[PDB]
Order: sequence, then C-alpha cells, then structure tokens
Amino acid sequence: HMSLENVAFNVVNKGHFDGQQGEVPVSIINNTVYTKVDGVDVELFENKTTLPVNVAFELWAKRNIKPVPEVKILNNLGVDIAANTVIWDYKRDAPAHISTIGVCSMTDIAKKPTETICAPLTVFFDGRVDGQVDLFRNARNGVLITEGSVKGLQPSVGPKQASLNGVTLIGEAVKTQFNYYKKVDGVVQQLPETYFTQSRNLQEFKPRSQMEIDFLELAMDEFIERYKLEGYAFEHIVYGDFSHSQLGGLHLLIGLAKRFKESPFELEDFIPMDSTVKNYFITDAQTGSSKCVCSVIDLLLDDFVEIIKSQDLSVVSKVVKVTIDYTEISFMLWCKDGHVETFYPKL
Amino acid sequence: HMSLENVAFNVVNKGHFDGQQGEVPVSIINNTVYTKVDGVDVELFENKTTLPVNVAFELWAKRNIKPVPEVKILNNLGVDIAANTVIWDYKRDAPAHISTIGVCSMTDIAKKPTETICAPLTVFFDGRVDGQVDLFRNARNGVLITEGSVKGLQPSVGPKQASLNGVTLIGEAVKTQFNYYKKVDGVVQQLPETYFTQSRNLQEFKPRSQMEIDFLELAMDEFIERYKLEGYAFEHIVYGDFSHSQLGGLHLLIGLAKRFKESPFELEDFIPMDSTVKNYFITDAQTGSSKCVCSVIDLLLDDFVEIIKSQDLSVVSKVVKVTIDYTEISFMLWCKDGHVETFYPKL
Amino acid sequence: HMSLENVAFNVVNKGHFDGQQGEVPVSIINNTVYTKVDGVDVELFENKTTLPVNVAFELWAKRNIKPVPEVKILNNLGVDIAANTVIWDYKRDAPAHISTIGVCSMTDIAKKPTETICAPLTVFFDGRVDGQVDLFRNARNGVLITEGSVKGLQPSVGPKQASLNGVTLIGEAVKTQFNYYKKVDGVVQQLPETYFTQSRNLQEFKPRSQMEIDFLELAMDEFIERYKLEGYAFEHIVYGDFSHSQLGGLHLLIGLAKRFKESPFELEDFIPMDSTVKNYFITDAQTGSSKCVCSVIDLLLDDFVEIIKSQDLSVVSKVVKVTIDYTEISFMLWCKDGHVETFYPKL
Amino acid sequence: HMSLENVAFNVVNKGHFDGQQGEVPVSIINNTVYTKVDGVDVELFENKTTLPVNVAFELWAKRNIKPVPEVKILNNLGVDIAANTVIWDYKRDAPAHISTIGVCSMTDIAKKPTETICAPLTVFFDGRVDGQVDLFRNARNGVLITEGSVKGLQPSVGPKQASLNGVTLIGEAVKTQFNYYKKVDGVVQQLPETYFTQSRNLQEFKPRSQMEIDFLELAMDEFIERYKLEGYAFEHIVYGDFSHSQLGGLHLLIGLAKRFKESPFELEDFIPMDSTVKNYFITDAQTGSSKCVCSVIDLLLDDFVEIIKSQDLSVVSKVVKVTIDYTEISFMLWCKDGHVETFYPKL
Amino acid sequence: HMSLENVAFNVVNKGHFDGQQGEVPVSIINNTVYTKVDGVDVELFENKTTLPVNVAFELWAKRNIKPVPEVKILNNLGVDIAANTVIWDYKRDAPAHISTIGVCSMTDIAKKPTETICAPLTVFFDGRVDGQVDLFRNARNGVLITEGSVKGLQPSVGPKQASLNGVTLIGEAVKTQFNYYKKVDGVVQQLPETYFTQSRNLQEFKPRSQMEIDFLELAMDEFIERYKLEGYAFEHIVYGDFSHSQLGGLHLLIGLAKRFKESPFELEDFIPMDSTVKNYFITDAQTGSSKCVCSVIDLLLDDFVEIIKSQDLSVVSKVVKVTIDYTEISFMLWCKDGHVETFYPKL
Repeated sequence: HMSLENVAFNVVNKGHFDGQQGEVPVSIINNTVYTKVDGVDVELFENKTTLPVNVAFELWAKRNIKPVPEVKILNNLGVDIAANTVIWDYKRDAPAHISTIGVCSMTDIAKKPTETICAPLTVFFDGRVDGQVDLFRNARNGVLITEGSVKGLQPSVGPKQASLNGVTLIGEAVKTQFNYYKKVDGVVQQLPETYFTQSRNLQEFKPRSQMEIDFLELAMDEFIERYKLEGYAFEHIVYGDFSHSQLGGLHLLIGLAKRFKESPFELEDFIPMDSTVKNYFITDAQTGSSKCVCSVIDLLLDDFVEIIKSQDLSVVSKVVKVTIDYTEISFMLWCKDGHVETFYPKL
Repeated sequence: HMSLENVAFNVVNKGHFDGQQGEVPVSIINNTVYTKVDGVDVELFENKTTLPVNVAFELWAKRNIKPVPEVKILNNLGVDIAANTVIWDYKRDAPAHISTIGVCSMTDIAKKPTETICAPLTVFFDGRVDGQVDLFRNARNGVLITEGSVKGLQPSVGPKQASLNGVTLIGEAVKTQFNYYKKVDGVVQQLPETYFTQSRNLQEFKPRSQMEIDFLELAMDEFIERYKLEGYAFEHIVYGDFSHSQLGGLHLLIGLAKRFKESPFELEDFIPMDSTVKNYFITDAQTGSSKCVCSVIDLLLDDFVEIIKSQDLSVVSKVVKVTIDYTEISFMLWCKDGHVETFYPKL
Repeated sequence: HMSLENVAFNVVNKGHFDGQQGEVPVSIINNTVYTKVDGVDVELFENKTTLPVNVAFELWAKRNIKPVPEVKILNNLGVDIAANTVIWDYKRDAPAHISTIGVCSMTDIAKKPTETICAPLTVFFDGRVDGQVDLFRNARNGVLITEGSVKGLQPSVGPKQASLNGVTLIGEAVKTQFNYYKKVDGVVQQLPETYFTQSRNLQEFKPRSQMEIDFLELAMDEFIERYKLEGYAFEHIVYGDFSHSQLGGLHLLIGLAKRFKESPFELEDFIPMDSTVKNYFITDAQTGSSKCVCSVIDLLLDDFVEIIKSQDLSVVSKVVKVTIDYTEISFMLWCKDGHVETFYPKL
Repeated sequence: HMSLENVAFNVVNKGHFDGQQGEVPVSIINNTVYTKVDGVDVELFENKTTLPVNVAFELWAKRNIKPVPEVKILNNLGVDIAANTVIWDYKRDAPAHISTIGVCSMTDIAKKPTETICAPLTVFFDGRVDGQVDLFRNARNGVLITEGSVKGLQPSVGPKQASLNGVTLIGEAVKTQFNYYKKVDGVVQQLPETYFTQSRNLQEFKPRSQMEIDFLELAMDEFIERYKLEGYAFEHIVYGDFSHSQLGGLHLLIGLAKRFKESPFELEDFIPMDSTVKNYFITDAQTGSSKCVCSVIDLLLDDFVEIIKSQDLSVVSKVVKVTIDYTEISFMLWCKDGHVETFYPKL
Repeated sequence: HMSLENVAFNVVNKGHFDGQQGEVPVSIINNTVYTKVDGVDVELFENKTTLPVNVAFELWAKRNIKPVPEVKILNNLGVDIAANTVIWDYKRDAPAHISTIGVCSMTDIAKKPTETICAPLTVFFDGRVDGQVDLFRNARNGVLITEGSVKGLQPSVGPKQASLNGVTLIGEAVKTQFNYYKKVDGVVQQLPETYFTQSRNLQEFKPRSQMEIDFLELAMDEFIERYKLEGYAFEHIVYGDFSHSQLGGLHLLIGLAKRFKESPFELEDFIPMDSTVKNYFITDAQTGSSKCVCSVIDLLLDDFVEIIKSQDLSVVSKVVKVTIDYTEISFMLWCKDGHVETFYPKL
C-alpha cells in the first residue's frame, strides 16, 4: 500500500510518513499539493525541486527526522547515495541525493544496497539501525557512522554538531557526535586529522571560547595587544577595511557578527548551498564599500590563530594547505618585510 | 482503497476503471499523467479541463462506456447532475457535469441522490441499472431513460442514435433508442412531439432517405422540378449563393456535404460544444464568399420540407417556433408576393 | 459594468473594489495580475488559491474590510456560505468559502439567499447591513451577528476580539464583539456556555491577567507555591520537559512564549489553518528534544486552571469534554495516587 | 468601454470584434480563455504566441477579416508595422507584427501613424479604408495597396492571390490583386519587375497552365522531348534522383506534387514561417533517400523555364540573381561541356 | 560569444556578468534557472518579470553595480531608456526599462544611441564612462549625470543619496551625488529648484536634523510649543488621529516611525513601485482605526516646516503646487478662521 493519498494521510496525522494506513483526498495544481480539511483546500507541500511534484512530496515525507550529518560533511566525504533513508537538504529545499535505495519506486535504483549496480557508488550507512554495520563490511564503497565503537575498526571523531530537522545543534538530550568510517574499493581508509567548521548563523551568533568573548567585547587595539597579534594583520582579514570603494578582507564569519550589530549590511548568497567555504556578494551600508566575491569561512577564532601562528613569514607568496571538514582547503599568503599583508581562502 | 496509483493500474490493464486492485507508479508534471513501463515514461492522460489534473484523470477513468444520450439531449432536458455515473463530453474533452453523486470524493456533493441537497437539482437516472427506476419515483426532479415500457408511466420515444465512447451511431449489436421520462417538482410531465437532429459529420456524410439520395445525385434544377419545390427557395437556403462576397444562406448540413465534395471550404467552430444549432465561421475557398456567423442545423431534409411546406406564405415577416430535440428553436421567415425569400434560424 | 480592467482600476485608486467606474490595462501571466503604470509593469495580485487567477483577483477585491468573526468561529458554527459578502481567510491566502451569493458570477450560485437552492446551506448574515435581520428570520439555516439586541431573540455573547484586514484585535474605535444567533431547519437553537481562544501570536505575546503576568515574571517553583498548583503537574503540561529525546507536554501557548524568549525553537505548521486546536512539529534548538505531533491550545491561564481544578482525581483515565469556541474539545486525563500525571488535548 | 469580458462577448455572438457592447463571464487558466455557457466551461482561444495570455486574445479578435497581402509579401517589403489594423500570421498562430498603432493599448506605440515616433518605421496602409491614401502622402516611410489607380503615382501590379481568413485564394467574389506603392524617407520609389510565387499546398495541388497539366500527365521522357528541354537537366532539378542515399535536387513544388501522389514521403518544416524560399527535412519513404536541408520554391513551371532558358551555359559556375516577390533570390548554376548539371537556390 | 551557459558561468565565479569566458550547464524549468554544482541542482535566478526567463536572467547579470540614481528620479525626469547599461528596479524585481541599447540582443533596439530610432526617446547617459558626455551633446533628448563640472553647461545638484545594489545610502567611500543635465529636442533646459525626498525605511528610521531628534524624543505638546507650531495643526497631519474608525491624516513618514515603535500597525503597499508619493493601506492594530488610501511622503521635517510657513492662511481652499524630486506635487489646503485644518497631498 504505497500511494499519494496514503502519504498525505500520514502528513495530516503523524506529521511525517509513519507506517500507518489510510487515505485522504489530494488535489495537484501547479507544483502544489492540496487536501480537503472540513471542506477547505489546505496546502501541504510546495515543490521547489527538479523532480515531479508528487515524487518530491513523497521524498519530503520519509525524510530522516533524526540527527544526521550535515550535507557539506557528506559531500566532502564523496557520499553519492543513501541506504534505506532520505537525507533532506534543508538548504536548497531539495533532497541531498537524487537516487534512493528501497524508498521511492520512482527514484529507486535498487531494493537493497548489496545489489550489483550499487557497488561503484559511495553508499551511506547509519549504524544506529540494526545490521547496517554488517552491510558496510560487505559493501565496497561506503561511509559509516555509529555513535559507538565498532570492533576491529579505527574511528574518526566527527563534528560535535549535527542537523536535526534543519536545526544545527550540539545536543544534550541526544548525542549528535559520530565516529566516521570509510571504505574505498574494499579497503578501509584512514581519515586524516582535520579542523571543523562551527556552522553558525549571523543573526544569532554566539561565542564558544574566552578569546571569542573578548573579541566581541573589546576594541580593536585592546584585542591585538593582549593575545600578541602584531604583524599577523587581523585588522584587514578579520575586522575588514571599509575606507575605499573596494572592501578589504573580512573572511571570518566572526568578523561579520561584530560588524553586523554595529552597522548592518547586505548579503547576496548566490549559489545557495552548504559548502565549507562560502562566497557572498557584500554591499556595506552607511559607507558604500562592496565586494562581489567575498570568500567567508567559519572557524573557531582559536583555530584560525593556531593556523596562522605556524606559517613561514619569509616567503613573499605561498599556497597553504589546511584540511577542514575532511577536505584540503587552499589558502593564499602574502608577506612583506617579516609581516603578513593578506591571508584568505584561495579561489 | 481509492488512490491515484490504483486508478492508473486500471487504465493500464483493463482500459478503464474496472475496480480491480493493484498499483503502478505515477508521475505528475504540467497537466500530464505519466507512468513507468520497463523504465520508460509513458503518457496516459493530458488534462484539458478546468479541474485539477489528478481529479480529471479519475473522472475520465470512471466514464460511462455504454451507449448514453448525447449531451445536447441532456442539456435541452435541463439535467444538472448524473447519478452514480459520469457522462464524458467527448467534444469538450471534459465532463458534461462538474459535480458528481457518489463517484469521486473531490467532486462528490452527495453519497446517494435521495439526500436533501439534491432535491432542487435535475438528476439523470439510467434505468438499465438496478434500482434506478425506484429512486426516480422517489426523486423530486429528474430524467429517466429505459429500454422498456415501465409500469404506470407514458414513454416518449427518443432519437435513434446515441454516443458510444464518443462515436455517434445507430447500433444493432446494442440498442440506442431510449424511452424518456421527466419529473418536475413531483409531477411527471408530458414531453411534446418533436423533431430530432441526425448528428452527422461533414467528411463522413451518409444519406438516410430517397429524397436525400436524389439531392446529392441530381443537379439543382432537376431536384426542384421533382418533389415540387417552386417558390419555397431552396436555391438560397440549402444550395447557397456564393455569387457575392457575402455568403447567402447555406443553413442545412446536407448543403455543406454536397458543396464540400465538389469544392472544399474552411470552417471555424469558434464555440466548440454540442448544441442543437451550430454557428460556424465559413470561408469559401473557390469563390471567396464568406460569413462570420452561419447558423447550421442537421435535419433529415424530409423534415425540413415538412416544416417549410406548412407555413403561411402571406405575411411578410413572422417568427416561427418549432420543437427540435425537446426545445423550441426560433426561425425567421420572409416572403414576397406569395413566395419565400429566406428562412433561417434566429439568433 | 463588471470586468477585469474595471476591478484593477478600483485596486489602483481606492485600494479595494469601491464600485467606481473606469478601466486600466491588465496583463495576466502565470498566476499573476499586472498593470502598466507610467510604462512599467506592476504586480497587483499573486494567485495562491485553487481558483482561476482572474476569478480569485475579483474575489480578493470586494472582500469585507470591516471587523468580521474569525474563520475558526465560523467553521465551528458550521457556516457554509456568506450572504452578499466575501470573508477572506488571511491565513490560507484564499477565500474562507468557495461559493458566493450575488458577488461574483463565476462563483455565484444565487443572486439572493432566499432562493430555493440556498435552503439546506448555512448562510452567514451580517446584521450591520440593512435588512439582514429580516432575511435571517425568513431563512432556514443560518448564523446572524449583531452589535446590539434583536427583539424577540436570545443573544449569545461572542469573543472580545475579531479580525480586521487580517489583524486580530480587541478594538476600541470599533466594537469587534458580536451577539451570535443560529437557526437550524427553522428552529432557533441555544448556543451553549463556552470558553474562548484568545488568539495570540508567539513573537508578540502579551499577558491579559495578573496570574499571567506572574507566570512570565516568576520562576517555576515560585509560581506553583502561590496559586496552589501542587499535584496538578504544571511542570510537564505547561512548562514542558526537555530532558529526554522526546518532548514532554507543552500544550499551552503561554508555555511557548516563556520558553521562546529564553531559548528559541523551530515550529512546522503543517495543515496551516484556523482550527482552535493546533498541531505543530517542535524541534528544540538548545537541547535537541523534539515531538512530531504537539497539540497546542491558547486559553487564558486562569481558564485552564479553572478547568483542571474541577476534575475527579480518582479515576486512572477518563475522557473530559469541554466546550471551547462553540465546539466540544476532548481532553485525556491520567492520574496516579491522587495526583495527575498528564492532561492534554486528545488526538 | 474596452474590457476582456466585452471582447469575449463579440467572439461569442459575432465571431470577431466588430464593436458591439456586452459582457460574458471569462476564466483564464494556463494560456487558455474560457467562458461559461449554461453552466459548462467552453474554450475560446489557446495562446501560442510570445505575448501574455489575453492580450493575444484581444489581438486575435481584432484581426483583419478582409483579403490582405500575404506575410511574405509584407516581409520582403520593409513593412514593420500596421496602421489601425492587425495582420494575423496564420502560419505561426501569432500576429505578423508585435507593435500596433491605435488598436490595443498594451501593444500600442501611438494613436495615429503621424506621431513622430512612427516616422523611421515602415507603416502599412490600406487604401480601401477612408483616408490613409492621404496619410501615406504625409508619411515618411510606408507601403500602400489600392484596388484602383491613384492620381500622380505609378502603380505596380501585385500577385493574383491573397489570404482571406488564412485561405490563400484567387478571389472572384472579391478582388485579390493590389497596386503596390512604397515611400522611403519621403521619395516614392520604383518597384522593379519581378516574378511571383504561386503559394500552393502539397495535398491540394492544382496546375495553372497547359505545360503544368502535361507535366503531371506525361512521363519523364515524354515531357522533355516536347517543349525542348535537353541539356537543361530537369530530371535532377524537378523530378529528383532517389537512387542513392542522398537525395538529388527536387527544388520545385510541382516536383513534390507529382512524387507525393505516386507514393508519399515525410517532410519536417523545422522553421515554420511564410518565406519565399522554404527549407524542408525530406525523407523518402519508398527508396530511403533523404536530405536535411532541401530548398523548395513554388513557381509557375513556365516561369522556371523562362528563367533557365536565358542564362550563359558556358561558364562552369556563376551566382545568378533573380527578383521574386520583390526580393533578389540567389541561385547557384553549374554547367559542364555546354549543358546544365544543377541549378538550385543558394543557402 | 554570448550564450546562456556563458552568462551562468559569470554568475557562479564573479557574481555578475564580468565578460569572462567559460560555460557551465544550465537547466530551465518553470521560471527558474538551475545549474549543476558538484552533482546537485542549485538555483540561480527566479524570474518575476514580464520577460522570458532566459532573457531576464541575462539582464539581471548585466545590471549596473555602481551607484545610480533612484528609479523615481529617473521617472520624474521622463527617462525612457538607458545607454549601454541596465538599471535594475530592485523594488519590482525587474528592469526599470524594458528596451536596451547594445546590451541584450533580444531586448536591443539599436547598437549605439546615435541611431535614427533613438532620437525621439529620452536616453540616459552616465558621464563616468568615457565619451558619454560627447554623445549627450550629439543626442536630441537625454539626461546626463556627472560627478564634476562639464564645461559650458549649467549644473543642477541632485540628491545626496543613491542606490547601490538596491541599498539607498549617502556614501563616503563613493560620491552618490550627481549634477543633472537634460536636453529636449536639442535645447538644454534649466532644471528648477526643488526639494528632495529622503528615502528612508520604517524599520530602520534615522533622524537627520535637530528638529527631527526632538520630534521623536519629546512629547506632542512640548514639540509644538518650542518650534512655534500653533494653528498649523501638526497633531492631525503628522501625529495622526486614531480616535474614530477612520484614521486622520498621518501623511509624514516621520509620523509613522514614532507611532510604529509605540504601537505597531499594518501596511499594504498595493501598486509596489518607487514613486515620490506613496499610497498605503493602513490598519492600526491597537485602536482599530484604518484608512484605505493614505498618501504618505518622506521629507525632512524642516522642509515640511519650510512649507506651510509660506502659505496664505486666508483662503478657505486652494491648490498648492510645490516641486519635489523634479516634479510638481499638488497639495490641498483647508483653513478655518486664521488656522489650517488639513494639508495633504492631493489625489
């Protein structure tokens, strides 16, 4: 019993697609799913994906309502598909993966991931479900999370935060931290030591360190003198330059939080997706300085100092490799006469 | 267990909604119903109605696949709704009635016609189904059709033709004549004596009498001297003028048939529906004569002669009333010096 | 003089359809109504309803711009249609009723409510217009509202708030309180004594009682010792439980306002409409506790105390029937050893 | 009083917009104009243009229902706009010109052609309407067609056929020949001597000379020995090759009419418009020969003989220019040893 | 090399159309432009204009990213078109002008503004680009803006603010102050002395003078007694009347800012565009007073005191003409016994 009317019945009663039987009437008209409640037409789903409206409405249901890794973490690990679940990208308002395994007949390519066509793909397993660890050992290319310790395997501690129904949080009623594993052509590979993106919003920014709390509270001169930040040029990379028509640096999300509360500005998030690095179109109000492509990254302010306080200040120009979120991020460094001048994510 | 996937299953196997259980996948995209057959997307229904695509697709599957009265007959006998069936208007590619009685939940206004809301409405009953004659006796306003005599009521013989899956025919493997009955606010009313339109197409015209066979075969002068048609002016009403650039009469479909085979012309049905009187935009391709609103009617010609050979040729102008297809069509008559000049349906 | 260009003329000058004559050009393209103002194309209306764009644009105009009862009040009273007016459901961006009486020809089913077709329907009359009281006495099924006393009829005082152009308010320049009457098959029926939903928003929450001002200001222990709420378990029903993965209770809107200011959270309003009892999808952003179907209701905190301090604490489980907004709301009660454990709206 | 409901009223009663006052209800939904006739929705116009939805419906009702020059004649001349009329391109189901002069406010760029903005544009005037043959003397750039002679101007005889409601005909109840005049920046210019295309359809081909009647009746060798067509190679240019996989020649429309009746073939008009030279994708169904771009032109067979029996057969290759339909068509001519090998329109 | 794939490549890398070479795949589906980024479909542009989606997406990428005059300024000067640029109306999410010069082939009417078709139109030049001053001297109808003084021409200082990427600002890193010039049929005309609207938002209101800071801070009585505002009736025109059902006056934007912080209300901006005078639909959420058509204007409070303090208080009623934003705004004045009663923009 799998039908459009049955899916809408679960949406009207249990919120998401449970396993309950029953049907309610449905009207489809211009990428919108309607239902009749006491004689009125009520909207339930507005299609914004590249799929048919009835298929995406079935994929919006059955979505994973448990804490799952962020889409950027799954994309950096090369995950291509999900096993017996659907990871809903709450950004883009679309599924994070376009094909399914035993979920929706229109998007299904296999009933079970052990079929022959799923071998060259990177399948995503959730060890919190029974037997998923066994299928990961039998699979050829995959990624596994478990919350615990799987015998015989070496774990990699992942991000402390996770997305729950679109809300990125560090849970205490739940865990939201996973041990990551990965197989490539049958070989279990070692995930390298890495930094992690804090994933924070601009309008509800919160510090997470004593150094961060001081950065927001203290002035520009008082913060550089205490933590010994001379010559490393935090005035241009973090604070930002607004004197001329072109904006200076401003490549730390912490730099946007302090500036936003003192003077709002405009953001255009072209290419709206969840990437480790983000490019915004910035137009500073009050002043008028702007920049078309502004590469911004969110790191703990202590981590950015640890990265910059371990580089050779002698070379004029050098490409810097740093692994964040299980991928190599390229940085560009410029130095003059023993002090840096700029240090930003490479384009 | 009514669902969209179950309806499409009946369309694939049985052709129409046979009530069989089973489901097949369905994709809805831009007023089109698709299904997947061996990994290939196949079209099943293209919505051309004023209803949601998933509702009209269900009404099209539950259509009546038996000989039913033509829509113009149902519209002249002011029928508003159908009882436990769907009369599909094949000319408009839409249902002949918007509301239903126990057919589709989205369009249903009642489970059974004996409910309180259906009393002021004219309900269509089909005596060929069990118990429909009993409900017509209990109903307040309705129309009944039967193949038999029915006890206690006086029948009215209908037309010889009927629509079967869109094809108007006079069947011999099936019966296409119906005895018509009608109730208005309780009292059974006597249907008057009437003529019937033959409902014939232009590219597939067939005569149905000896006078018609002679009209096609013989010339203009040879047909008027026989049958004695002097003064009644059939040269203008039936044959046509074509001399001046404003077309004369040509108000008989039998006149369009003879003219079409000798030299074709253009027709525009700018109001596409099934009416007793049709108005076409005709442009003769040979001479160049044309007319914007040309009122055309299809009679046996043996009836049109009977209608015209029974009018007072003394008065110069008179509105003529004649009952065709259970409704009074108004005609305009002009005479001069004891002979007819023109005689056409009134707008 | 009724036309699309004339309606857009009234929108461009008077704001709504004021009945003035005149036309302005209009362009229709993909559920959007445009007009030309000084050579530029300006949007006027975006269709979000299940109706054609030109019909809904005419129904958006002619809307009632005076204080009218809320949709949930009309729905609980079983109102089916409106008489010579249009009640716009600002929550669904659509008409609250799909058929009209002498308003729009495309949606009209009658010119006057005294016609024979409108008898089995529940017609809404507005006593503030001339003669509407007389038509309510002649009607069979209907609901009447008045600002004063109608001679011979027993009134029922309604809520103190009403919607004015989508704004729920307790007016002082306008009344916004009505005496309610109702007829059923000709019999004037007695409306029961009932509670009323306050209809307040989460982001603009305002107390309306001394007990409510103390609930927001005082702590959890300080509010229960006063007012004497021991054993009645307000810690779980109103304050809520966030310790475990599943959220416990939290069924009072005043409990959402206190929690929202101390810690924001996510709400998914599936089935968006006015239904006295609302079901949201809660995801607490701080702890991570969540709940798919959370039945929330907005009552004066004094009224919920009056309801709970008048129930038998002996039975282990019992269905409680309380009339709110002219309808019976079913509650579920659980008790243990002389004290309650949970008390929520039943599903 | 111009409105959408008034235009549809004219479409219902009079067939086109003739200026009668009255309104009927109208519903727009997905590029379709509907109306309600006795409770059922009837389609009136299906938008296939690049215009909105109803603006094209108004332009379609105000079309010219009189014999007007074909679009290719108006396009070979520099005509850019029409004066107080609308020329409907029946091939593309769209107006032949986008802007109007005093016809539709949405598409109007001026009320009268002598309004400073229409000076650099070529305005089409119709001398059959009162005036205009005086505004053309006042206009800077324009084209005039008359049925007779105008004083002081030298006429140019146009083609014998014209389009009436989409039907190309040589009328005898109307006049389809026009005297053409043209002004460019003030000076009246001399139109050169030219050939005219016959504008004939494939499935309704009709000969127009004794040589054409002999071409269809007689065989290949019997037609070349008469009329003396040795060395000019009509076996390849008109008859066709069909022997090899690539199709040979076949650039005369009379060559298609003879071949189509002796067993058909497939044509794709992948650029649907009215041009003097048409390019078709032809695939022979009998042999299998085909050609992607096949340049076909419709000339009187006597005219093509007159064009080919007057070229220098000595040079091996030469670009030939001939004026057809008031434009220079380029031809490619190849010869060998004093006889023609191929002769086709240049791409 | 101009194509849809190349335009999208400039959107993903440089933010706007920088003229860089390269292509990326693109999917078009229902007024939405998609692209593939790491295997997912990402939205780039949502068409809300009256143009095709691929044409509007190209115009949006070629928008002017420098400070340009506001649309109301360009409209008050009668500007019809832009020269070699695109002025994007950020309020309407559409181009401020529908035709272009050497920008987009689909919307282009000329390559250079010196062509013969652009003469009767009012073209907009930007003096900050090379040679634009020379083309303005050669043009017939146009408007020039410069940051400095052009030799031989008399300048007119414009407003202090301008729009940069949709943000109206008084820049200090950029000028945003322009000298305005205008030609009419070759004659350079003198722009009159005028007032300027401040162009401020309600939720981010900021005073700009000592009188404005006092108006927001002080009470109603203390502001009138200090600046000698007796008899001029600022209580009704600026403060507003909320006692009765109809709202009184409130035609200054500074009066909306003071009321909004003390008591929020609703605004419906029907006819959404940038005009010197705005008409909103006001609904006060506290008292219930409302007004359908409320003409609101934003001037410096000192400028509104400069007016009214130079008017004859003797006449009972008289039309007042004051030039604001280079256009004559009409006001209505009512006086009684030496003191004014109302003074508002005329409808």
